[PDB]
Amino acid sequence: IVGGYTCGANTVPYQVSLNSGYHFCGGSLINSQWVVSAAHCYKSGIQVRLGEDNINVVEGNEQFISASKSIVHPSYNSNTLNNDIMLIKLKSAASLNSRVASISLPTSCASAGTQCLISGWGNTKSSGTSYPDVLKCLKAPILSDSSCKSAYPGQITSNMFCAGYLEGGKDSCQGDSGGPVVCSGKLQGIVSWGSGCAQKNKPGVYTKVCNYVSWIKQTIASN
Ligand SMILES: NCCc1c[nH]c2ccccc12
Ligand SMILES: [Ca+2]
Repeated sequence: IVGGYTCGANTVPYQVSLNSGYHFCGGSLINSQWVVSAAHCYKSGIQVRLGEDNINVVEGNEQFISASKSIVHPSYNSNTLNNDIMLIKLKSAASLNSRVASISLPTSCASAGTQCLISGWGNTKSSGTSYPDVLKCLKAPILSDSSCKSAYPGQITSNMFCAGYLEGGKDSCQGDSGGPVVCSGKLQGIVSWGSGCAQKNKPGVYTKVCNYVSWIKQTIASN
Protein backbone atom coordinates (compact mmCIF):
# COMPACT_ATOMS: atom_id res chain seq x y z
CA ILE A 1 0.00 0.00 0.00
CA VAL A 2 1.46 3.35 -1.12
CA GLY A 3 0.35 6.53 0.67
CA GLY A 4 -1.75 4.69 3.25
CA TYR A 5 -1.71 4.41 7.03
CA THR A 6 -0.90 1.79 9.66
CA CYS A 7 -4.23 -0.01 10.18
CA GLY A 8 -3.62 -1.03 13.77
CA ALA A 9 -3.19 -4.60 14.99
CA ASN A 10 -6.10 -6.90 14.09
CA THR A 11 -8.42 -4.03 13.08
CA VAL A 12 -8.96 -5.74 9.70
CA PRO A 13 -9.90 -9.19 11.03
CA TYR A 14 -10.78 -10.74 7.64
CA GLN A 15 -7.35 -9.88 6.18
CA VAL A 16 -5.16 -12.93 5.66
CA SER A 17 -1.58 -13.43 4.55
CA LEU A 18 -0.80 -16.30 2.17
CA ASN A 19 2.58 -17.79 3.04
CA SER A 20 4.76 -20.27 1.11
CA GLY A 21 7.90 -19.75 3.21
CA TYR A 22 7.26 -15.99 3.01
CA HIS A 23 4.28 -13.68 2.53
CA PHE A 24 3.37 -13.56 -1.17
CA CYS A 25 -0.29 -12.42 -1.36
CA GLY A 26 -3.27 -11.20 0.60
CA GLY A 27 -6.68 -12.82 0.86
CA SER A 28 -10.03 -12.39 2.60
CA LEU A 29 -11.66 -14.81 5.04
CA ILE A 30 -15.29 -15.31 3.94
CA ASN A 31 -16.19 -18.14 6.35
CA SER A 32 -14.43 -20.36 8.91
CA GLN A 33 -12.90 -22.58 6.19
CA TRP A 34 -12.66 -20.50 2.99
CA VAL A 35 -10.51 -17.62 1.74
CA VAL A 36 -11.00 -15.50 -1.40
CA SER A 37 -7.89 -14.26 -3.21
CA ALA A 38 -6.68 -13.45 -6.74
CA ALA A 39 -6.18 -16.21 -9.32
CA HIS A 40 -2.76 -14.69 -10.11
CA CYS A 41 -1.83 -15.63 -6.51
CA TYR A 42 -2.21 -19.35 -7.30
CA LYS A 43 0.64 -21.62 -6.24
CA SER A 44 1.01 -24.91 -4.38
CA GLY A 45 2.08 -25.21 -0.73
CA ILE A 46 0.00 -22.36 0.67
CA GLN A 47 -0.35 -21.76 4.39
CA VAL A 48 -3.09 -19.32 5.34
CA ARG A 49 -2.08 -16.96 8.15
CA LEU A 50 -4.96 -15.34 10.03
CA GLY A 51 -4.91 -12.83 12.88
CA GLU A 52 -1.70 -11.21 11.61
CA ASP A 53 -0.37 -7.75 12.15
CA ASN A 54 3.43 -7.95 12.05
CA ILE A 55 3.97 -10.85 9.62
CA ASN A 56 7.58 -11.30 10.83
CA VAL A 57 6.74 -11.67 14.56
CA VAL A 58 4.43 -14.08 16.40
CA GLU A 59 2.35 -11.61 18.44
CA GLY A 60 -0.26 -13.99 19.91
CA ASN A 61 -3.47 -13.75 17.86
CA GLU A 62 -2.35 -15.75 14.82
CA GLN A 63 -3.81 -18.93 13.42
CA PHE A 64 -1.69 -20.77 10.84
CA ILE A 65 -3.71 -23.25 8.77
CA SER A 66 -2.55 -25.06 5.63
CA ALA A 67 -4.70 -25.01 2.49
CA SER A 68 -6.29 -28.35 1.56
CA LYS A 69 -7.32 -27.16 -1.90
CA SER A 70 -7.27 -24.14 -4.21
CA ILE A 71 -9.88 -23.45 -6.89
CA VAL A 72 -8.96 -20.93 -9.59
CA HIS A 73 -11.95 -19.53 -11.45
CA PRO A 74 -12.67 -21.68 -14.52
CA SER A 75 -12.56 -18.65 -16.85
CA TYR A 76 -9.43 -17.01 -15.44
CA ASN A 77 -7.20 -15.71 -18.23
CA SER A 78 -3.69 -14.92 -16.96
CA ASN A 79 -2.86 -12.74 -19.98
CA THR A 80 -5.80 -10.32 -19.63
CA LEU A 81 -6.40 -11.05 -15.91
CA ASN A 82 -10.12 -11.41 -16.65
CA ASN A 83 -11.81 -13.37 -13.83
CA ASP A 84 -8.88 -12.86 -11.43
CA ILE A 85 -10.37 -14.74 -8.49
CA MET A 86 -9.51 -17.93 -6.58
CA LEU A 87 -10.93 -19.81 -3.58
CA ILE A 88 -8.72 -21.48 -0.96
CA LYS A 89 -10.08 -24.05 1.49
CA LEU A 90 -8.44 -24.45 4.91
CA LYS A 91 -7.50 -27.93 6.18
CA SER A 92 -9.30 -27.04 9.42
CA ALA A 93 -11.87 -24.39 10.34
CA ALA A 94 -10.49 -21.16 11.78
CA SER A 95 -11.57 -20.28 15.31
CA LEU A 96 -13.57 -17.12 14.72
CA ASN A 97 -13.28 -14.25 17.19
CA SER A 98 -13.05 -10.43 17.28
CA ARG A 99 -9.60 -10.50 15.63
CA VAL A 100 -10.20 -13.35 13.16
CA ALA A 101 -13.53 -12.78 11.45
CA SER A 102 -15.15 -13.37 8.07
CA ILE A 103 -16.21 -10.56 5.73
CA SER A 104 -19.65 -10.61 4.07
CA LEU A 105 -20.03 -11.13 0.34
CA PRO A 106 -21.94 -8.39 -1.51
CA THR A 107 -25.66 -8.73 -2.22
CA SER A 108 -25.30 -5.89 -4.74
CA CYS A 109 -22.45 -4.29 -6.66
CA ALA A 110 -21.02 -1.05 -5.24
CA SER A 111 -21.25 2.14 -7.30
CA ALA A 112 -18.57 4.58 -8.43
CA GLY A 113 -18.00 7.04 -5.59
CA THR A 114 -18.45 4.39 -2.88
CA GLN A 115 -15.75 4.70 -0.21
CA CYS A 116 -13.81 1.50 0.51
CA LEU A 117 -10.92 0.18 2.61
CA ILE A 118 -7.99 -1.47 0.83
CA SER A 119 -5.38 -3.28 2.92
CA GLY A 120 -2.22 -5.38 2.71
CA TRP A 121 1.48 -5.92 3.37
CA GLY A 122 2.62 -4.80 -0.08
CA ASN A 123 5.29 -2.31 -1.12
CA THR A 124 4.87 1.19 0.35
CA LYS A 125 6.97 2.93 -2.34
CA SER A 126 5.85 3.96 -5.85
CA SER A 127 9.44 4.09 -7.18
CA GLY A 128 11.66 2.41 -4.59
CA THR A 129 11.00 -0.79 -2.66
CA SER A 130 10.11 -1.03 1.02
CA TYR A 131 7.94 -3.74 2.55
CA PRO A 132 6.22 -3.04 5.86
CA ASP A 133 5.92 -5.70 8.52
CA VAL A 134 2.59 -4.43 9.87
CA LEU A 135 -0.68 -4.21 7.94
CA LYS A 136 -1.23 -1.02 5.92
CA CYS A 137 -4.60 0.53 5.06
CA LEU A 138 -5.93 2.93 2.42
CA LYS A 139 -9.32 4.57 2.15
CA ALA A 140 -10.17 4.98 -1.54
CA PRO A 141 -13.25 5.58 -3.70
CA ILE A 142 -14.44 3.39 -6.54
CA LEU A 143 -13.95 5.21 -9.86
CA SER A 144 -16.40 5.43 -12.75
CA ASP A 145 -16.30 2.72 -15.40
CA SER A 146 -15.68 5.43 -18.00
CA SER A 147 -12.67 6.92 -16.16
CA CYS A 148 -11.34 3.40 -15.55
CA LYS A 149 -11.60 2.50 -19.25
CA SER A 150 -10.05 5.85 -20.23
CA ALA A 151 -7.10 5.19 -17.89
CA TYR A 152 -6.52 1.71 -19.35
CA PRO A 153 -7.77 1.64 -22.97
CA GLY A 154 -8.72 -1.84 -24.20
CA GLN A 155 -8.05 -3.56 -20.86
CA ILE A 156 -11.02 -3.10 -18.50
CA THR A 157 -13.58 -5.90 -18.65
CA SER A 158 -16.99 -6.13 -16.99
CA ASN A 159 -15.26 -8.11 -14.20
CA MET A 160 -12.96 -5.25 -13.20
CA PHE A 161 -13.25 -1.86 -11.54
CA CYS A 162 -10.84 0.94 -10.70
CA ALA A 163 -10.45 2.43 -7.25
CA GLY A 164 -8.12 5.09 -5.92
CA TYR A 165 -6.94 8.48 -7.12
CA LEU A 166 -6.22 9.70 -10.66
CA GLU A 167 -3.77 12.26 -9.23
CA GLY A 168 -1.56 9.38 -8.02
CA GLY A 169 0.19 9.00 -4.66
CA LYS A 170 -2.26 6.54 -3.06
CA ASP A 171 -2.69 2.95 -4.31
CA SER A 172 -2.26 -0.75 -3.66
CA CYS A 173 1.03 -2.26 -4.84
CA GLN A 174 3.14 -5.40 -5.24
CA GLY A 175 2.45 -7.83 -2.39
CA ASP A 176 -1.07 -6.47 -1.83
CA SER A 177 -2.25 -8.84 -4.61
CA GLY A 178 -5.28 -10.93 -3.71
CA GLY A 179 -6.19 -8.69 -0.78
CA PRO A 180 -9.51 -7.04 0.10
CA VAL A 181 -11.37 -3.99 -1.08
CA VAL A 182 -14.18 -3.67 1.50
CA CYS A 183 -16.98 -1.12 1.15
CA SER A 184 -19.70 -0.64 3.79
CA GLY A 185 -18.78 -4.01 5.35
CA LYS A 186 -18.91 -6.01 2.09
CA LEU A 187 -16.06 -7.50 0.06
CA GLN A 188 -16.44 -5.72 -3.29
CA GLY A 189 -12.92 -6.09 -4.68
CA ILE A 190 -9.72 -8.11 -4.87
CA VAL A 191 -6.34 -6.44 -5.51
CA SER A 192 -5.68 -7.49 -9.11
CA TRP A 193 -3.46 -5.27 -11.28
CA GLY A 194 -2.33 -1.84 -12.44
CA SER A 195 0.52 -0.03 -14.20
CA GLY A 196 3.05 0.42 -11.43
CA CYS A 197 1.65 1.85 -8.20
CA ALA A 198 0.28 5.29 -7.31
CA GLN A 199 1.13 6.66 -10.76
CA LYS A 200 -0.88 9.58 -12.13
CA ASN A 201 -3.86 8.40 -14.23
CA LYS A 202 -3.08 4.74 -13.45
CA PRO A 203 -5.37 3.77 -10.58
CA GLY A 204 -5.47 0.26 -9.15
CA VAL A 205 -7.67 -2.30 -10.90
CA TYR A 206 -9.70 -4.76 -8.85
CA THR A 207 -11.68 -7.94 -9.46
CA LYS A 208 -15.40 -7.18 -9.30
CA VAL A 209 -16.48 -9.63 -6.57
CA CYS A 210 -20.24 -9.06 -6.91
CA ASN A 211 -20.06 -10.84 -10.29
CA TYR A 212 -18.80 -14.00 -8.55
CA VAL A 213 -21.12 -14.46 -5.58
CA SER A 214 -23.07 -17.28 -7.24
CA TRP A 215 -19.87 -19.10 -8.22
CA ILE A 216 -18.43 -18.63 -4.73
CA LYS A 217 -21.53 -19.92 -2.92
CA GLN A 218 -22.00 -22.80 -5.35
CA THR A 219 -18.33 -23.83 -5.11
CA ILE A 220 -18.28 -23.72 -1.31
CA ALA A 221 -21.50 -25.78 -1.19
CA SER A 222 -19.89 -28.71 -3.08
CA ASN A 223 -16.26 -28.59 -1.89
N1 LIG B 1 -2.51 -1.45 -7.72
C1 LIG B 1 -1.59 -2.55 -7.47
C2 LIG B 1 -1.72 -3.57 -8.58
C3 LIG B 1 -0.63 -4.61 -8.52
C4 LIG B 1 -0.75 -5.94 -8.12
N2 LIG B 1 0.45 -6.58 -8.21
C5 LIG B 1 1.41 -5.76 -8.67
C6 LIG B 1 2.77 -5.90 -8.94
C7 LIG B 1 3.49 -4.81 -9.43
C8 LIG B 1 2.88 -3.57 -9.65
C9 LIG B 1 1.52 -3.38 -9.39
C10 LIG B 1 0.79 -4.45 -8.90
CA1 LIG C 1 2.50 -12.13 13.36
